[PDB]
Amino acid sequence: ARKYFVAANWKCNGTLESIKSLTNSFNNLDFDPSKLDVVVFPVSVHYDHTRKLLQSKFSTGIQNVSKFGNGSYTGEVSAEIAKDLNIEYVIIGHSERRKYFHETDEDVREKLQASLKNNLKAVVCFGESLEQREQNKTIEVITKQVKAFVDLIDNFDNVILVYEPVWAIGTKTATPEQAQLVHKEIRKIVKDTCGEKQANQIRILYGGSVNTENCSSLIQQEDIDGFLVGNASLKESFVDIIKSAM
Amino acid sequence: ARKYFVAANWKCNGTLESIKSLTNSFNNLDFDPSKLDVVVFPVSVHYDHTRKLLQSKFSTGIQNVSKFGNGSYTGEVSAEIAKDLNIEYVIIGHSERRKYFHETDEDVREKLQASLKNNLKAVVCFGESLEQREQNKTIEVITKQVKAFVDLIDNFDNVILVYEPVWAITTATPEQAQLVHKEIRKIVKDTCGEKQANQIRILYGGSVNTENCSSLIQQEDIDGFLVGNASLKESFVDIIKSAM
Repeated sequence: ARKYFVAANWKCNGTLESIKSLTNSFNNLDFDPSKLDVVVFPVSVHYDHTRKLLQSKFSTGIQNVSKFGNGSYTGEVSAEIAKDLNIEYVIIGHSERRKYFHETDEDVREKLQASLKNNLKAVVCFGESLEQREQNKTIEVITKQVKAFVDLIDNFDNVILVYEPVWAIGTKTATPEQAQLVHKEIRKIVKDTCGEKQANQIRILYGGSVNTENCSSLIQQEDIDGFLVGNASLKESFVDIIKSAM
Repeated sequence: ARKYFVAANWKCNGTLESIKSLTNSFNNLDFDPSKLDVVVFPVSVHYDHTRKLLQSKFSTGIQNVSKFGNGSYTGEVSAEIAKDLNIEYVIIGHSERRKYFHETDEDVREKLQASLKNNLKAVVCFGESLEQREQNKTIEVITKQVKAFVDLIDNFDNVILVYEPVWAITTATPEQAQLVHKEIRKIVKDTCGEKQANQIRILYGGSVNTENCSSLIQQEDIDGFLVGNASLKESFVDIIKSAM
């Protein structure tokens, strides 16, 4: 049914040289992009270098997008600009942006609306805190977070959800069964808010700590459709993680 | 004599095509980079395109930089990364970032620090609100904003100040701007020394266009500008000329 989706969030890391080396390793993997989505999210200033280096079987995107259009928004990258550059994907709502940059559910909603308007595909992150989990609020928190934006989705292939177990960020970690349980609940939320067919198509990624050791166990879960990978994505062995989804 | 510095803040504007024509027009202007600094600040994803297209007489920079180093800061660009790419300049503390993204004085201080640590050159922005101006607090506010970071400056060619009359963003007269600029230079002198204060460029960051640019730059203490909408136009070259 669902096409699996493996994403590398490089976060704020890299040099021109490190990228050349890593993309080179990545290019050695022969996968079929018609069957699997594999997306790399470099730093904005690294995007051109990275895109040029990566073979086109690899999709590419950026780690954040403006909630505003073009105009007087110094330091921001608009969805129109991304579209002009053929930047395919954007990450929205990463826990780090919510933490450091005070991004809200409202910002996430705006960014999503902007991205969709400009025919961008969106990878939208959410998840609950340790305290929220301790107080048994996980479902309540996620439901609010999803409902913040979910009504905007028209094409359920073009928005991809990520569950971040923010409570884990260390410490840690969710068992694969524990993630699966959350992913199943997220899909129910989509089903009841959007519709069953829609909930059945949408990809839901695990956004916790993923590595060569746990990826197979994670992808095997019924409602886990892929991953947004952090530190492990900075390593040549990331290809092994992609392989788990092949 | 201070070397004049004219900057294009493209803000969140451009396409590959528009930049291609705009840079070509700019390239037609014959100027000597040893006599003035002309810096272009494209959107981040436009940096390589712009840098390639612009001839070397033009300097380039980015519109913001992280206060954090490399690491788990999704969506940020580190000073280290900018250094690796030989991105020469960064803008810090622009009023838009203060307004929309809640950037503080402390943020500005940390951003400057990261930049200097990484041998980037910094164009640092500040200025008072309408309420602050109406309340006759302009000096108190400016002194506070400047003293937030000014002590960090280790080379007075490499950090450039910009006064943004945010109050007027809905202008300042050139005479009004000149008085603020002089006041800024006096704060720098008070904190950094006289020779240092004489050396540092202080730019006007209010609305600049081909009409008003000469009137501003000819003021004793206004050393150039950080230019907005006008910098998106082929006639931006006429603004540069006011500094030539």
